[PDB]
Amino acid sequence: MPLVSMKDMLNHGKENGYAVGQFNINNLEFGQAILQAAEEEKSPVIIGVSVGAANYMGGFKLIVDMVKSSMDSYNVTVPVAIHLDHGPSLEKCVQAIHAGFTSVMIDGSHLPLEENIELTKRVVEIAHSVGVSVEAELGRIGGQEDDVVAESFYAIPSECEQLVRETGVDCFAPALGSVHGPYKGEPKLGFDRMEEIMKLTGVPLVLHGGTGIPTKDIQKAISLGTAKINVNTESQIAATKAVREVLNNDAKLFDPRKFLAPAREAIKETIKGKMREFGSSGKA
Amino acid sequence: MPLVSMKDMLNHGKENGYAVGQFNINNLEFGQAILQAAEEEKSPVIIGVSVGAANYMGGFKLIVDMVKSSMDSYNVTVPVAIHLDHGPSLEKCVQAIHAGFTSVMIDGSHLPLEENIELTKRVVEIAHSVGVSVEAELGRIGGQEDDVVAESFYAIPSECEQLVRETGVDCFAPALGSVHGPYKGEPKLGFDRMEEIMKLTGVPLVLHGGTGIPTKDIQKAISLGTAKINVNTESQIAATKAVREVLNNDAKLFDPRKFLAPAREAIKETIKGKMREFGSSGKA
Repeated sequence: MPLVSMKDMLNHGKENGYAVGQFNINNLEFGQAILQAAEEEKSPVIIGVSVGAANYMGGFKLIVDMVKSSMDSYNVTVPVAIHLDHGPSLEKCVQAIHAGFTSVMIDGSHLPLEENIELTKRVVEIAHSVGVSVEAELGRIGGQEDDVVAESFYAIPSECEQLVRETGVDCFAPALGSVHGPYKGEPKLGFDRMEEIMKLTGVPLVLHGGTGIPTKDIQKAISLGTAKINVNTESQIAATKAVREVLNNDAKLFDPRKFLAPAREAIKETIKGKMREFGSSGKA
Repeated sequence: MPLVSMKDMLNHGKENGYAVGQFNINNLEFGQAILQAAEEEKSPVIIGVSVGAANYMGGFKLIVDMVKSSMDSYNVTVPVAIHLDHGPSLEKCVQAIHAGFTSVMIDGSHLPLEENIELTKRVVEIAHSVGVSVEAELGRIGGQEDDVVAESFYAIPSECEQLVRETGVDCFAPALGSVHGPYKGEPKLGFDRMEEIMKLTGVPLVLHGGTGIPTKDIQKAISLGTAKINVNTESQIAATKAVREVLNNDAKLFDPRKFLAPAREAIKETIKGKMREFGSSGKA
């Protein structure tokens, strides 16, 4: 019943026209919500961890132990991967792998293409010694404060062809108009480039900034080889709304469990919704 | 640093005129705050766990795993016990011990003396097979519901003498006016009876209902052999006020960690104050 890499689940997704969601563990409470969503939807799932979330929770190894303890406690039978989101360095990837992560994203996208390929290739060499999956990136994900995405931040498909051939990465994140947080207007996704990058790379693609992409775009991204979609802030927002609401309705409430339990129910419903939109439901 | 039973820490307390606090882990990140409070105060500490809290967090084994993982990642050097609070049955004591609990309270105080004695003796037999410490009770702790504490609820000292002698428990909780949650007014602790119970039993005594027990009352309980004092609702009340405040002062906050972080800080400061008040600061 144990943890798995993203390799088999993203290939099964690419083969059958669906996407696995990655949902980031914000804090320890979230972890349980993500697993019971996946268990209830008979969905594979990817638990994303940021370096910042890891610092908040007490490290990579505590998060692995707690996901493994939770899978045991809730009888989780669906495929679960633990993935380092936007890993900044070889050192952090090694540390995440040593802690028991099953997957890493080495984000070399801020580097020159050759430096990115070198760094990525070194992480792959490590990861593939021990059954770990690797994600890499080209181009740049919109920041919340950036307004519309500069055309210069879009991945160039011929660079994507080279990076994936030269590194051996299992899956690839081309930045094609994605943003972190609320889309300012319509999402401007480069579907023609996505199709090219799909065709040139032959690996499962990854869509960052899945919060606010409508079923039309999601369904289009999946048709063009997207097998992994990252949804983070939608869950954070559903959690905090649920807390604000129970505090505002009941001034006497003093047991944190009475505001954490509604938070958990909201996170779980958000995630089940996405597992249903992505077509991961019933695939486990 | 391994977990330890309550045996040595409560003896050191009794012998030097201080008490060890029990702080109940309400949810997974209360645990962090309790261990950080202990480490910073160089204090022993007891992490209390209810059956209700274990049900919320995913069971006894997951809680023990998480406490050990946290101890490991925050380099905890102080003595830490994990104690089953008001254990309702031999079955729950066994399930807690099997999961790695170092201490149980078997609460037979609603049964006839002779049944409480027999139940307690059976749990001691099990617990003392594997270096687990045991707490028992006579008389009954009130609730904010019934206000004034009936005299029929106070432990009878000759019954305390018989139960402790017949069972071999390590420590003992006499209900002597304690209440869970807030006091109607001033607490009516039976200190003459407490002193008698200390002399006739010769084991460290436990004070339940420590939330909102004035300082003089606490200091007097320690002087008459209370070496363990349970504080729960104070910490719940401090976490929830920090959460209300931060959400009230920022309408656009959406990242749960931004409300969790000051909750953790309010808990830790609450628990540090208790550790100075009981005198366990500096004792580790």
